[PDB]
Amino acid sequence: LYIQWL
Amino acid sequence: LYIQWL
Repeated sequence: LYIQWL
Repeated sequence: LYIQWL
């Protein structure tokens, strides 16, 4: 699982 | 920007 809010 | 990989 990978989540990124950049 | 938003990246999501379940």
